[PDB]
Amino acid sequence: NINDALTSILASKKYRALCPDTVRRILTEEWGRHKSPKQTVEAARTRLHGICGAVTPESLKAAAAALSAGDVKKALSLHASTKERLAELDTLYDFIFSAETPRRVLDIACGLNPLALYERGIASVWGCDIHQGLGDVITPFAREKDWDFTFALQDVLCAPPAEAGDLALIFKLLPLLEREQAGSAMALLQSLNTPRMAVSFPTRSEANYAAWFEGGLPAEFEIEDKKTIGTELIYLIKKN
Ligand SMILES: Nc1nc2c(ncn2[C@@H]2O[C@H](COP(=O)(O)O)[C@@H](O)[C@H]2O)c(=O)[nH]1
Repeated sequence: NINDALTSILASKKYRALCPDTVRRILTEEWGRHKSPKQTVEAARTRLHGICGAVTPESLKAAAAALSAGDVKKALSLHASTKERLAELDTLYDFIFSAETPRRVLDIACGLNPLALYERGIASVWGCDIHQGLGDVITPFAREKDWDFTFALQDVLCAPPAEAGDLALIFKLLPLLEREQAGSAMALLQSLNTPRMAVSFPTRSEANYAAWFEGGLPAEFEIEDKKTIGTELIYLIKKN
């Protein structure tokens, strides 16, 4: 059964820090599409390889160390997604916070980004992602600096965020969400308990993300702003 497999896969050194829901979700899908030789586990296993960062413990240790030495920048350099948004990082948050600076932010599929949020003087942050290694790095930090930050090992496709806040960050995620389960991308924005959200898509290869996002955004949402910064096309929207 699935629970047996989830248990085996989570035993591996390569996947032990993975959100159990994700492994299960993927196990379940690789089953109905196969009925398998049993080794659905293989399809799932190689599906989980690039389901997360493609994030090695090696980079993780390197981060929590870089971090413990005060070098936040480098810590961020050790995470792929954050590393490329690094150069135009400040321009990016000025764009986002320009109109209203949030007290509580909900960083969806946060990654190491929360660190960048600390250095922005954001008071409260709730971040979720599918790899425990991430929280392992940011929590001791937040603790060591009495910064109100909470990490949830959670897959937004099994359960949406139950938290509330002023802003929600959905950076380069909608595409991966939509590809895993049609219509789930917008469904995520609909269930986010925030009046504002910062969404983004990669500029490089919904061939045209702008045309898709703009074309499929629910009428309850409005686009207050749009701009490209570095490798991201950003959209500031408001939920009503
Ligand atoms: N919470 C959540 N995170 C996900 C899900 N699928 C992928 N991710 C995470 O989302 C991120 C992809 O965004 P990025 O790091 O490029 O900005 C990765 O950190 C990855 O592990 C999901 O279904 N739920």
